[PDB]
This record gives sequence, C-alpha cells and structure tokens, in this order.
Amino acid sequence: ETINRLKTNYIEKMVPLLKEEFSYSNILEVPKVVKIVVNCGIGDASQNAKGLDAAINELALITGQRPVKTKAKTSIAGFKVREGMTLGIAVTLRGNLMYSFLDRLINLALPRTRDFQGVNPNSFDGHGNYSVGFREQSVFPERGMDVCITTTAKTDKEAYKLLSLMGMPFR
RNA sequence: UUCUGGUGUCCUAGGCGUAGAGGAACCACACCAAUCCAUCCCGAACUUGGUGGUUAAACUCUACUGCGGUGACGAUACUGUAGGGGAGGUCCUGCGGAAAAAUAGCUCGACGCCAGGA
Ligand SMILES: [Mg+2]
Ligand SMILES: [Mg+2]
Repeated sequence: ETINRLKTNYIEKMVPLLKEEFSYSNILEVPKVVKIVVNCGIGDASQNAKGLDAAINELALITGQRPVKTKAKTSIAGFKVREGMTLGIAVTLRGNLMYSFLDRLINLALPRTRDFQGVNPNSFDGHGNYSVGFREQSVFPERGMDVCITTTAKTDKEAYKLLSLMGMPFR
C-alpha cells in the first residue's frame, strides 16, 4: 500500500537482517543493487522500421524509459551485418526505477509465465551478478529479453541471500 | 623539526602481492534533492544545493625480496692491428679493446615549494 516498498523495506528491515547473516564488520560492506540492464537483441532490425520503432515503444512502457539503439562493435558476413548498424535494444535502470521495475518483475510478469516453476539459481556469474532470460514480454501487463542485474557482492551466496528476500522465487 | 593535503622536478621508473596503522583536522566514499548544466537511455559519470554516517572501498604512512624490476666483478665469445697455418670449409699466435647470458648483489624511490595543524 505504501509508495516505495523495496526502498523502504531494504534500508529498514533487510540491512539489519543481511548484516547479521554474514556478520560484516561495517555497514557499508553490505551489497546492494546497482542497476538492471534490460537487453533485447534482434538481428533483423536492419530490415524493417515498423518492427523496430514499435518494439522500442513496447519496452518503454514496461520500463518507463526509452530504450537505446545498440550498434555493432564490428562487421561480419556470417550473419550478414555491417558495422555501425543497430542490432540490439538496451536500457539502464537505476535508483527508483530498478525497484519499481523489480516490483513489476516478481509480482506481475514472472508469475504470468506459462508453466512457471521458479527461476534457475545457477544463473549467477561468480561475482554476485545475476541474469534472467525471457521468451515473451506480454507477461508485463501492457520479443524476449535478457535482464542483467548488477550487484556489489563479491560472492554469489550473499547475492542469492539478497535476491531471495525481494521475492525472486528460486526452485 | 615533524603530521595532513595540494603541486612539481630528478630518477635505478620505485609497482603487484602479503601483513598492519590512519578519521580531531585533512582527503574520500555513502545518503537526499534536482532544471545552472548534463545522459546517442539512465543525476552512474558531468553540474548545482543540501544531511554528516563511515574508514567498507579508495588514498596516505609503516615494514619484506614471494613475483616483478634492476644488475655486476671475473672468465669466455667477438673484434681492431701486425703476422702465421690449412686443398677448402676455416683455425692459431702476439699487442690493445671487450661483452651478452647466468649468478652474487641492489630495489617496496630521492629532493623541493605553498597552505593548514602540532
Ligand atoms: Mg670483465
Ligand atoms: Mg647482464
């Protein structure tokens, strides 16, 4: 019912709770979410403009922020592309948007996925960061995407402990 | 004369890593706000204006020779010069010069200026 749940629930309840878990000598050693990078790659984006200009608006309503036409780092003929042409669709979420986006993730989009049985807890990279893959975006109440969550954690255990508190149903 | 910060020159370039110290002041980060300004998206960075929590990260100081960097003397190779062998490939001698490599060893910088503090 409150305005910002995660921002208030984190600073008040989680930081005293997560500090007691690992017994950090300082409060600043606690991890926290830095950003959420939402990628959406389309190889055939160079062909059409309607499918490009439309999908850019689809993600914007999901995030409340414009995507960015991500360009190629180098040309290659195996996938018939050229340098400087747009291939990916990306955006950066920081501050309150990443929390508001996470509220729309665990409670709106992630439950509505067909045949849902929890997300893989082995998706951590080994340095506290976490990633998610989608096939559809209509689960958001308004094609796939690679949501990349960043965190200041060194190991994955405190991250798994961190993410699990803010929902994130793991099998 | 020392401590902190700022700013340099010299230099064998003085770093990585490990183990400690620092918060009064100083430096830094963290927290909040956003139309002077900014984002091929995002107040992260950049810019204003605020709260002072923390030395966690950075940075500063103290130590070492584990990596790294540095590095001989001596000897030998090579070589100038005057000569001499061998069918040739190439080799030897006298006078003079003289390494690289490796090892020992050295190395966790040296010296200034301004402000503040003692
Ligand atoms: Mg010698
Ligand atoms: Mg040598």
